[PDB]
Amino acid sequence: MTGAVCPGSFDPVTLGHVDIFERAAAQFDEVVVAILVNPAKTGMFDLDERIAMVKESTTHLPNLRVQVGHGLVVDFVRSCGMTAIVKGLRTGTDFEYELQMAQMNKHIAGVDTFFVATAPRYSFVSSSLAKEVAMLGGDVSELLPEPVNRRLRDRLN
Amino acid sequence: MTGAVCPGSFDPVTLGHVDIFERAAAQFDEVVVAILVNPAKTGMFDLDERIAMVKESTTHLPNLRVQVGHGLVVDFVRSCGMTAIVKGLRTGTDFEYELQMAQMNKHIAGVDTFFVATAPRYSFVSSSLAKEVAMLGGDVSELLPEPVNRRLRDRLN
Amino acid sequence: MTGAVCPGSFDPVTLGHVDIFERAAAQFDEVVVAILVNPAKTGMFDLDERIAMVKESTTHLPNLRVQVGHGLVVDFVRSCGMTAIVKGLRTGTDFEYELQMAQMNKHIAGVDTFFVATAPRYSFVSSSLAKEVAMLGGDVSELLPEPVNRRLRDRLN
Amino acid sequence: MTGAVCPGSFDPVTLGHVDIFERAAAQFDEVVVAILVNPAKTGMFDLDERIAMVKESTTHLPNLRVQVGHGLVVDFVRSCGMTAIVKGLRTGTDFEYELQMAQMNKHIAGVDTFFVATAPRYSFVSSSLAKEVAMLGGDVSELLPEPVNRRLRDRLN
Amino acid sequence: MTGAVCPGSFDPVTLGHVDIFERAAAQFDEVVVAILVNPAKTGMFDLDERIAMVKESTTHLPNLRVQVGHGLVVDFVRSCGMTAIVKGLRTGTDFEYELQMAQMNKHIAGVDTFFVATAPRYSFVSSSLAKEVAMLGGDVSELLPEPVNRRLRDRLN
Amino acid sequence: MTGAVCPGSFDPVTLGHVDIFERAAAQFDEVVVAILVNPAKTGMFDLDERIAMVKESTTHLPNLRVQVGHGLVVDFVRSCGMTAIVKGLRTGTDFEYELQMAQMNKHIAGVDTFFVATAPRYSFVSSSLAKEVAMLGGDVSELLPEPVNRRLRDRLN
Ligand SMILES: CC(C)(COP(=O)(O)OP(=O)(O)OC[C@H]1O[C@@H](n2cnc3c(N)ncnc32)[C@H](O)[C@@H]1O)[C@@H](O)C(=O)NCCC(=O)NCCS
Ligand SMILES: CC(C)(COP(=O)(O)OP(=O)(O)OC[C@H]1O[C@@H](n2cnc3c(N)ncnc32)[C@H](O)[C@@H]1O)[C@@H](O)C(=O)NCCC(=O)NCCS
Ligand SMILES: CC(C)(COP(=O)(O)OP(=O)(O)OC[C@H]1O[C@@H](n2cnc3c(N)ncnc32)[C@H](O)[C@@H]1O)[C@@H](O)C(=O)NCCC(=O)NCCS
Ligand SMILES: CC(C)(COP(=O)(O)OP(=O)(O)OC[C@H]1O[C@@H](n2cnc3c(N)ncnc32)[C@H](O)[C@@H]1O)[C@@H](O)C(=O)NCCC(=O)NCCS
Ligand SMILES: CC(C)(COP(=O)(O)OP(=O)(O)OC[C@H]1O[C@@H](n2cnc3c(N)ncnc32)[C@H](O)[C@@H]1O)[C@@H](O)C(=O)NCCC(=O)NCCS
Ligand SMILES: CC(C)(COP(=O)(O)OP(=O)(O)OC[C@H]1O[C@@H](n2cnc3c(N)ncnc32)[C@H](O)[C@@H]1O)[C@@H](O)C(=O)NCCC(=O)NCCS
Repeated sequence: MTGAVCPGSFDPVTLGHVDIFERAAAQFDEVVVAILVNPAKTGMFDLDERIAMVKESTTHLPNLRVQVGHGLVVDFVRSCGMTAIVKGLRTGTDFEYELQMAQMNKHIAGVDTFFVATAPRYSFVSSSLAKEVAMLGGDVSELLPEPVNRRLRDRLN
Repeated sequence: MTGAVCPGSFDPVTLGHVDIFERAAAQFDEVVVAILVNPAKTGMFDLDERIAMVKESTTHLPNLRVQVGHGLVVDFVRSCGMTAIVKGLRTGTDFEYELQMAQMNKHIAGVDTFFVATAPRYSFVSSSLAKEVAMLGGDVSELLPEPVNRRLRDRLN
Repeated sequence: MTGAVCPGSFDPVTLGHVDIFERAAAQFDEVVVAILVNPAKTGMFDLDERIAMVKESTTHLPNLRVQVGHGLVVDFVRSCGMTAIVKGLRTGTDFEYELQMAQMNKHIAGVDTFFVATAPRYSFVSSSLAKEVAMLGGDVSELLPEPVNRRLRDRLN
Repeated sequence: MTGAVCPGSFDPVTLGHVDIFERAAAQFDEVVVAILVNPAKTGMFDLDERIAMVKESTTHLPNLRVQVGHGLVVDFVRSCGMTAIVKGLRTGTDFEYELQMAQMNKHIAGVDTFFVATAPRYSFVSSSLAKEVAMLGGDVSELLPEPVNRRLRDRLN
Repeated sequence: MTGAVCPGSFDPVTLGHVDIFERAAAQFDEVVVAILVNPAKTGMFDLDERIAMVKESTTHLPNLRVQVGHGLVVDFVRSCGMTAIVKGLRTGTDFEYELQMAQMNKHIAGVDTFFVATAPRYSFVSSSLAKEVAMLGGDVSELLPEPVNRRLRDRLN
Repeated sequence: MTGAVCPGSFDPVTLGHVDIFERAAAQFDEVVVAILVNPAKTGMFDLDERIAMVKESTTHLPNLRVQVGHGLVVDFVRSCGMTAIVKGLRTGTDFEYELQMAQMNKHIAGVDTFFVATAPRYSFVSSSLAKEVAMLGGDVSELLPEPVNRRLRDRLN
């Protein structure tokens, strides 16, 4: 029973994220997408919306489930009966930041992190940039799953 | 039957490498260490020696096997009935180099690459630097498995 | 009619910025400096002041004009009848950030971005650091155009 | 008469290179592709072949010409009556290397360098990696212009 | 009378910081740890607490003293009768940020900066990450001096 | 008796190198420039020439001496009765490479490394690039000490 957790805010989930989910689901018997919500409430979509968008965008991955994460990600990972986190990397700068978190996570809980390199076509896709461009009237529909596009179009209509 | 290939020259295998092997073996049902030898013959240890050093240093990993790699790593991976490569990363510079190879490997064969961050204590360990220091009389025994230390000490004696 | 837009907050414009303007003006028939103001109002100089400082510091560039930017930079670029943005880069870290924006801008509007490497002597010059040092009593007059120096000295007097 | 030189070994030219040529040709009245050949003779294709491959792959760019470069690139640029070099960048590591060359080129001859960010889909494409994979039997035909593919297939047949 | 200033917020001081202090104290006749407090008051420990934690964690360094810093660090350095700042670096990204500050500091006051590379075992240790993990119930006691651990345990008890 | 060793090939010494020497000599009671020669004999200037160029370019630094280095730099450092190496850094990429060497040097001999950031004006200066440009007829005289310029001009005359 090999398993990985894919943690993130997913606000909203992008096609870059879905790519990572697919790639994790191909290599681990079970994948859990863990949505870690910002407490301060500064995000675009609420938690219920973020969950629905991930679920709606991952109906083709039978071995993937979606859950809200609470506390340290390592504690969530251990509560799933797993010892691996899977995350995507776009750049060397991303790597150096994630490296610190991964080494810390291994230190405190013995939980390992496996990184996958972004698909080339989604290298520039982030939730933040997608939101920024969307908020200014730009068309980012090709970078996001249709379930997200539907919701985005409803907010600007 | 989840499985990963850990490719490299391993000339010689270091404790950084063994760390990666252990971490891969913890998350995949099967791990294959693939030794890719330089054709030009520029290395310190011959292929037979490199194989023995890896085998001798991995007797504690029952689900790991060691094999000589030939051709494209993706072809070797596919010949193992696998679709994943696992490699370690120390720095952002490493990442940008490996990113290119990973995206190329995915393009040509659909084989994915999972990276793990170096253990902090082995961040500066490479086969090349270990060899360079050893060749100049420095003591690198704490950075290498005893099976490698034994062989290194025999070459300088 | 080759043309480029040089976008930024320019708060205030520095000699690093003016260097980029000069270099853009040398290679494109027309250059438009686009001042994109922060809506939240968190900047040191107001928009009118920023415009005046850029204009006053660029009187030697006949093919350059200064305009306030609104909305997506790509929309502004297209409204100028142009398809190129020109920006300066100081470091690899800068590059990886700007790379994302450039690829996004190309995706959404087909607008390209041309980067120029900082002049060595201005490599450490940013508006932010200049302001931080100025606010603490440091002398940054050699890093800024005289029109900016005049205004800075008036705020601290 | 705005103009840029796009220098490189182009051994062979890739679709990443052609992308840069197209993007340069869109912004400058004239583009000159300068093929700088390695004297030591270590390349895959000879100079005549490299020229033909670039020419054959750029028949859609009326304002682009192809020439063999000799000496310092800045001297070649000046001999074209130009003051700009255009090059592509894939990563921050690329940038830091090219930054040194650009600042040196500006110092010695006042020739400026404009960089463009790689198209996402060609981020992992290099002549070197394409050749390495091709030499090992991998299929890189989707990364190279047909005129290059034709010649590559003839060498391995 | 060679001397260096080691500036920072030290909120709280970590074993990574203490490592730097020890290494500076080994090479300079005098070391001054300068605590620069955030005016906005956003930190975990107050200034008095930060001073005490540094002092309590450095009782083994006879040539080190601890002082609160005010204004530009270069002005503080000069007020100590010194011309050197010493700081630790973990990553290339850290370096590019610190490089800007160091060049600025040299420009405005002729004060130089000497960097030391992190000890491998503390590469992932930062005050910020330690605090974040501590706030979520994680155990970071092995990354911090006992005087800090005592105070941390008192806040969560 | 604080002291540092500044190791390198210095082939030839540049104004960037001399800048580092001056900055080291300002902070340490004694500085030793250690010339480590390539055994394979691939350099431009012989060892005697490199020594003379460094000596001739450092007559203004009374506390600096020049010596040929043999073996591991850490062994040379210890033979000087010192425990510090001083080196310059230009970029984050430089840092990640030097970081490995510094951590290795500390591991094997307890010798520490202090890095200084390049002066902005010499950021693009390296011995290698200076030689490459010089060999092609470019003028690099403003990047090198006059004692080096004299010798360079004699080789091309
Ligand atoms: C929530 C965490 C993981 C941060 O998540 P983050 O906001 O970075 O996720 P985000 O939704 O932005 O993206 C998720 C992941 O997708 C990756 N990604 C995004 N876009 C792409 C793309 N186009 N291609 C590949 N990967 C991508 C990102 O690199 C990231 O790794 C972190 O805050 C956390 O662990 N919080 C819990 C508390 C904790 O454990 N703290 C201790 C940390 S040591
Ligand atoms: C053999 C390959 C993989 C290169 O291997 P390389 O020489 O880099 O392996 P090396 O033994 O140096 O190290 C192996 C791996 O261990 C990692 N590593 C080394 N030290 C450490 C450490 N201390 N911590 C973590 N990871 C580490 C390295 O990052 C590397 O990823 C490559 O040449 C290859 O794939 N060859 C086959 C032909 C091919 O497929 N070519 C097409 C490539 S797209
Ligand atoms: C305003 C934008 C461009 C950001 O500008 P920014 O604040 O980075 O500009 P700033 O004034 O800080 O600097 C402007 C440029 O000068 C460059 N620069 C600064 N100092 C130097 C120097 N010494 N040498 C060379 N270049 C320099 C910077 O790298 C930057 O590229 C961005 O927010 C934007 O595009 N906003 C509009 C909305 C939009 O289009 N969003 C979608 C983005 S995909
Ligand atoms: C020939 C020069 C320019 C080096 O060329 P190089 O071999 O790097 O070119 P190469 O063919 O590898 O690639 C050419 C350019 O295409 C870019 N590129 C390659 N692939 C891609 C891609 N997928 N996307 C975007 N850009 C790309 C590269 O970044 C490079 O900038 C250099 O050696 C030179 O200038 N020689 C002349 C002597 C000289 O002037 N020396 C002084 C230098 S200061
Ligand atoms: C206070 C300053 C120095 C910033 O300090 P900062 O908050 O980065 O310090 P912090 O406590 O985070 O860490 C201090 C130093 O320790 C280093 N460090 C932290 N952890 C580690 C580790 N594990 N290993 C090695 N080094 C480490 C950091 O890289 C940093 O260099 C800066 O804001 C400042 O100079 N303020 C005064 C005003 C001023 O001079 N402004 C002009 C700047 S040009
Ligand atoms: C000789 C060593 C130090 C490598 O030296 P290198 O060739 O990098 O020196 P080089 O002359 O190229 O430059 C010397 C230093 O000057 C710095 N530098 C160069 N130009 C500049 C500049 N413009 N500004 C600032 N610094 C600069 C470089 O970053 C380098 O740090 C290394 O090979 C060595 O230590 N050899 C001995 C054997 C050994 O100890 N091996 C074990 C290593 S762990």
